[PDB]
Amino acid sequence: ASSWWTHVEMGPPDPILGVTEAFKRDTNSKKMNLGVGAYRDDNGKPYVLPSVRKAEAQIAAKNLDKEYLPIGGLAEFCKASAELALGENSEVLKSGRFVTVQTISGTGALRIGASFLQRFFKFSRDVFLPKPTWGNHTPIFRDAGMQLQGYRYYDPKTCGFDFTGAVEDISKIPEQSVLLLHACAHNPTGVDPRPEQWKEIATVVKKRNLFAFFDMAYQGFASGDGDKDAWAVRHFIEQGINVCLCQSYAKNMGLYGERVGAFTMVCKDADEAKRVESQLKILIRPMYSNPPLNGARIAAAILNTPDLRKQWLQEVKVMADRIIGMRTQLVSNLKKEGSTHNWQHITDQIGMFCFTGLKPEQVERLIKEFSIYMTKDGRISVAGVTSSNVGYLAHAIHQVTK
Amino acid sequence: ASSWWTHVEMGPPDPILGVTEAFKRDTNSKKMNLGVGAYRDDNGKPYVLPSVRKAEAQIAAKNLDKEYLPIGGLAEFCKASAELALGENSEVLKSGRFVTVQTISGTGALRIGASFLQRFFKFSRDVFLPKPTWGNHTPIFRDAGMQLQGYRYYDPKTCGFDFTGAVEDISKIPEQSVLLLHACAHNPTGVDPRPEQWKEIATVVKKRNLFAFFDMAYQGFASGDGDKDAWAVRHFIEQGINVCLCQSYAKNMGLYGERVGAFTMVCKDADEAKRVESQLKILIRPMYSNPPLNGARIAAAILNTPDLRKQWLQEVKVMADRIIGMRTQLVSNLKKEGSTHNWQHITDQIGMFCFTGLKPEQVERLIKEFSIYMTKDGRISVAGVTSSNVGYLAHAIHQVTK
Ligand SMILES: Cc1ncc(COP(=O)(O)O)c(C=O)c1O
Ligand SMILES: Cc1ncc(COP(=O)(O)O)c(C=O)c1O
Repeated sequence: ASSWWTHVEMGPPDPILGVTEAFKRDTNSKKMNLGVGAYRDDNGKPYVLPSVRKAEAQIAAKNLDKEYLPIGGLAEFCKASAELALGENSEVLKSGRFVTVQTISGTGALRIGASFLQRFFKFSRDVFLPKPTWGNHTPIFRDAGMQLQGYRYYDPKTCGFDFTGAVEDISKIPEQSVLLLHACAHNPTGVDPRPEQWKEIATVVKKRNLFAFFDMAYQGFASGDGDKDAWAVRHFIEQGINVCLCQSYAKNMGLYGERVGAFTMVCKDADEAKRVESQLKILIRPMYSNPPLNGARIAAAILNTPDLRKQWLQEVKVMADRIIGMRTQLVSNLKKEGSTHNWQHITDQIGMFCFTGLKPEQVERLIKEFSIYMTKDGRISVAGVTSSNVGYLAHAIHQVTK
Repeated sequence: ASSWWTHVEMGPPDPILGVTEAFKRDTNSKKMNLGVGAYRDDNGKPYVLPSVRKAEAQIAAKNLDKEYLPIGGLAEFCKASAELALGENSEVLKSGRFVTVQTISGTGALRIGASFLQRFFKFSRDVFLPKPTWGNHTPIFRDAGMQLQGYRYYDPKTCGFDFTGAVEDISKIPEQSVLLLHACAHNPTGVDPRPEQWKEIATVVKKRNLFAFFDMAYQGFASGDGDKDAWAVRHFIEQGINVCLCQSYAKNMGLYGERVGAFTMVCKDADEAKRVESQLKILIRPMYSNPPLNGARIAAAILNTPDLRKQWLQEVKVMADRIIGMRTQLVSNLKKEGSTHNWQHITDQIGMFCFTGLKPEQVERLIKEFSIYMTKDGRISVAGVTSSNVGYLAHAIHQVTK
C-alpha cells in the first residue's frame, strides 16, 4: 500500500479511561469516581506510605549507583519477596527448591509466567480463568500464545462465591491443565473462598494433577494480615502442589509507578530451580535486559529492615481497616436509609473492588441523576468511598434501588 | 511426566557474565576487564551524572506522587524525547505526524516495535540485520515472531565499513521489507557509515521502498554532538522515508538501572499517528500496564530544564571526549611500542566498543599471559580503558601481535 499503516484501525476506547474522563468533565459538586484503580486516603488524594519515604531517604543517603541489575533481578529483593510470600519458616526456603525473578510488577510476572508456560509447558495449551476475571488477564495469555477457557467463580444469585459450580468446573477441567487462581481479593469482585473451600479446591487440584497459577497482588492489603492472605498458597504448597505466584507490590506498598513485582515458581529440587532460573533469564532478556532498580531497591530496604517492615505492616493494616470501615459504613447507611435488600455480601467481600449487584439500568440512573460514575458491570472501588460522601452514595443507591 | 519441568534443560551460560566472573576470580594486580557493557570514569568506578543527581534532588523537593502513568507513558518525557531525536525545528513536530510511547529502555522499544511489525506489518516477515549485530537483537525478533536475515556491514579485511557490500545486499533485499539500521555506534563494532554513504543508503532504501527501523541508543554519547549523531535519521526523514527510532537513555544519561527509553514512529498524518498510538497502547497493556515513573520523570526534568539540559550536554561531551582520547592514546602507545600494523581503524571507529581485529588465538594469549579479559570475537570496551593501564594494554597487544 501507499502508507505502511493505512490499514491500521482505531483501537476501542478503554472503559475505565472513559469513566475517568466523564467524571473529570462533570461539573456537579457532589460527583464521585468509583472507577479508580488505586488506593486513596480519607481526603481522596493519592496516598504515599511514610515507610516508602523513609526508604527513599535512606537510599539517597547511601548514594548508590545505577548500574544494570542481574537479568533475574536484585537478589535481596527476590529473597525477601520469596520469604514474605512463603513465610519465614517455610520448608521451601530451607530446601531452596524455589526460583524468584524480579519483573515489571504483576502484569510483567503474569506475562513471564505465560511465556514460560508457552515455551515449556508441553502438557496443555488451555488456561482456565474465573468467569469474572481481571480484564488484562485475557490479553496477556492471548498474546503469549495460550488459549483461554473459563470456569464459574461468582454467583449472581447470592452475590457470592459459587463453591459448588467452581468445584464441578474444576473437576471437569482436563488433567495437566494450568489453572489461574486469584490468591486473595478477586480483582473485579473481591470474593474469596473460605479456608475449607480452599482445602476442597486444593484436594480436587491434587487429585486431577492440575497446575496452579496463583496471582497474589493484594497480599496484606486485603485484610491487614499477610499470613492469612497467603494462607491458600501455603496450604497448596504443603499439600505437595507446585504453584507459581505473581506478586505485585504496587498496592501493598503503594509503589504503583515504580513497577515492582516478582514471579516465583516452586520446584521439587534445587537443580530444577536453577534450570528454571536459567530459562527464565533467557526468556526475560529479549523482553528487557533487566528490571528497574529504584523500586526494587526500595522494596528490599523496607522488607529487610525490621523497623521499616513493622511500619509498613502497620500502614497496610491501617489502610485495610479503612477499607473495611468504609464497607461497614456503607452497609450501615444503606440499612439506615430503609433499603430492604440484603447487603451482607458487601461486608463479606474482601478487597478494593465490590459488585453491589446493581443492574446496568441502575448504573445509568446513578450516572445521569446523582452523577456517580461507575462501570456498567457494577464494580465500585471502595478506596474511592469517603467518610464524607458515603452517606450520599448510600442514599443514591437506596433511591435507585427503591 | 512426574515433574512439570523435568524436561527443562540448563541454559547456555552468557559469555559476558563468564568473562566478568573470570576477571573477578583473577588475582593478578594488572588485570583488566574490557567486557564491561557500561561507561566508566577515569578511576574505573561507575559514573553517575551530576545532572541526574540535581534532577533527583529537584524531584525529591517537589514531593510528587507515585500513581500509574498513562499506558503510552509520561507525556512530557515522550514529547522531549521526540524533540531531541528529530530536532527542535523538525517539520514532523510542527505537523504532529508522529507517535512516541515510553518503554523499558532500548530493549523494550525494540520489542515493542517488533511486536507492532508482527501484528500489523503485513508486507513481509523478514527482518534484515547487520552481520555483526547486537546479540539481543536476534532473540527479540525471534520471540516476537519475525524471521531474521543478515546483510554485510563490517569488512574484516580493512576493519571498516563494507560500503559496497552493504549497498549490494540492501539492493538485493526484497521490496517492502523491514530493515534495521544501527543509527550511530554499531553496538559490537562501533563502525558508522560516512554521511555520503548514509545518503546513498537512503536513496537505495527510497528506491526499494524499504522500511527502516533505526536503533539510536548512543545519541550524544557517540561523539558529544546529538545533532551529528542523529543526522542520519533526520536525513532519512527529510528524504520522505518514515522510520522508527528505539531511543535508550541508559548511556547518554547514565540511567542504566532506571530503564528509560522511548519508541517513536513517524507517520504521514496525525490521524495515522493516533491510530498507531492506540494500537501501541493496546499492545503495551498486556506486557505491562505502564512504564516506570522515576527514570522517565528524571529524564523529562533534565530535558525540559535549560540549565540541566546544558549541564547534561556538557557531561556527555566530556565522556565522549574521554572515549576519543582513550582511543587516541591507545593508538599512540601502539605506535610507540613499534607495532607496524595499521591501527587507524581504532581511531576511525566511534562508540564504546571496538574490534581491534585480533584473532581468537591472540585473545587466549592475552587472557592467559597478560590477564586481559575480552570476548573471543575481539570486541573491547573503551570505557574500561584507563589512562593508567592504556600503556599496559598497548604493550600487551604489541607483544601478542609481534
Ligand atoms: C489480578 C491482579 N493482577 C495484577 C495486579 C497488579 O497489576 P500491576 O502489575 O499493574 O501492578 C492487580 C491489582 O489490581 C490485580 O488485581
Ligand atoms: C544496539 C543497542 N540497542 C539497545 C541498547 C539499549 O539496551 P538497554 O535496553 O539494555 O538499555 C544498546 C545499548 O548498549 C545497544 O547498543
